[PDB]
Amino acid sequence: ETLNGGITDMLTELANFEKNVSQAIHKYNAYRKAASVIAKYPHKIKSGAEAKKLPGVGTKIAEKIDEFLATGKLRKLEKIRQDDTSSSINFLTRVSGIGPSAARKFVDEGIKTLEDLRKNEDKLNHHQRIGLKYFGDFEKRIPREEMLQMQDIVLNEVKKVDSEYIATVCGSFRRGAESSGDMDVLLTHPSFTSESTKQPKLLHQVVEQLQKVHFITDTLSKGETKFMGVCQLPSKNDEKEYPHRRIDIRLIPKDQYYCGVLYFTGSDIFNKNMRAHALEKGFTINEYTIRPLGVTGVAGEPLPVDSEKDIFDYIQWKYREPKDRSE
DNA sequence: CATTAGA
DNA sequence: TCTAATGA
Ligand SMILES: [Mn+2]
Ligand code: NA
Ligand code: NA
Repeated sequence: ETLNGGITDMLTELANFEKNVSQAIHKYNAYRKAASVIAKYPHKIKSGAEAKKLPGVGTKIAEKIDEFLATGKLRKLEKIRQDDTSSSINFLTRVSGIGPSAARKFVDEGIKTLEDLRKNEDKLNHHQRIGLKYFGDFEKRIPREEMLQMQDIVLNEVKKVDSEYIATVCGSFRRGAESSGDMDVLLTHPSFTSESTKQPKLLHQVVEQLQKVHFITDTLSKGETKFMGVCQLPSKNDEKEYPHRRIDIRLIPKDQYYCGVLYFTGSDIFNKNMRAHALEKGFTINEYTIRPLGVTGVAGEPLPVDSEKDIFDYIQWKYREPKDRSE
């Protein structure tokens, strides 16, 4: 956690570089198990050899360890940090919708900067076109102060359409958080469950509404159960318009809300833990359900959940407010 | 790990 | 169809 720091640190640095710049998934994959391990290691690593004893730690890596232990640096790390091409891929990749593959291809053609990207909006597809467009607005955090106004509106419309609609805004905001990256609305409805073969309108109606009133300004991807877009709060009485925000909305088979909800509410850790706990408690929890466990190694049979609690009760735990779903 | 765009 | 990119 701190003793292993630089190590894992230079390690993750390294991996990442293989994967993105190079298309070396293996090496990339190597940097990771190793990084993953030295990570767990309970003592201050003193040299290659020592580390070398570890599984995943080969000679290639060990070797880097020493150089790094000797000089608080690495050549390759230094060379790459310098590396144009590579610096370029690291950067492009930030555009929403630009992943490595594209970032390399772009670069190959010679698009290194944001401006290059502009002069070549044509080579860019819709997603990236928007990503390029709200580049600044996307990189910025969402003040809760705004999250509340966002949530406000969303709830109102949803209800306005059909009153049956149930809608919870998840993530860190749900967990008290000061700011958030994008907004995640879970959604469901009574007429939509596990069996009852969809009703795509279910999603559509809503997006229609939000778009109607000018909340959703664009669409990244709208499909039958997952819509990814961009919203923005009505820019009041001039002088101050609001930044373009990422919003995501997902349809849920009503018979799987709470799990789904319990889940997305996190946190990444409180989840694992809870998960790690339901296990002993003879269960199974996944993004959408909770099934009692059985001794032949495994078992199924999805228990019925009516709220966040049921799941608790089941694994018999303390209902813990979202506020405290920290870990 | 599953959902969407695209070519 | 596969292959990418987001998210989780
Ligand atoms: Mn999120
Ligand atoms: Na070894
Ligand atoms: Na990106």
